Amino acid sequence: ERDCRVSSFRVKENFDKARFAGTWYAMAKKDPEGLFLQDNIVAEFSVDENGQMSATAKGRVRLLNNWDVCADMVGTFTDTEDPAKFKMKYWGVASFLQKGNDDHWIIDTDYETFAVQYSCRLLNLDGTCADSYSFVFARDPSGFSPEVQKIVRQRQEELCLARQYRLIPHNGYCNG
Repeated sequence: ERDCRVSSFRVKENFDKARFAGTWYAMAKKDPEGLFLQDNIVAEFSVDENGQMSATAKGRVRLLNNWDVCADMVGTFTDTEDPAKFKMKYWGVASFLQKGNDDHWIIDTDYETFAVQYSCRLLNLDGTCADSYSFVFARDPSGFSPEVQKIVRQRQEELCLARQYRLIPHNGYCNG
């Protein structure tokens, strides 16, 4: 019944870039193929005078060679016809870190407690997502109330990603 085509997923109505600014702690994540960013992920979003949103993030990355490293990442966002859907250009301070461009959609947020983000990197021929990623963020590192958890589970189902997220630990690895 419920549809899994990317094009039918709802996004945050009248998304407010200025109210979304600030620190966000990743509480859970659904990984894409060839995952990057393992844990200890914290993002800081900013909006300039002209309305251009940007963000920085820190997180542990397991190098293919088994070294663990703390990645310092940067992303700039371009607005689209949908205030909640952006195109994100990203790179790291260290040249060996992943660089690219991915869609960045704000599925839902209350601005003060939680946010649900989603990106589909590759579309299947049917319109469904063949490779996606999603982060659940919180304003407080302690988490969300049960009432918010209820809303998050629902959005997760709506993205056809129910049961596919893992909890993200924070142990100060990248200084936290």
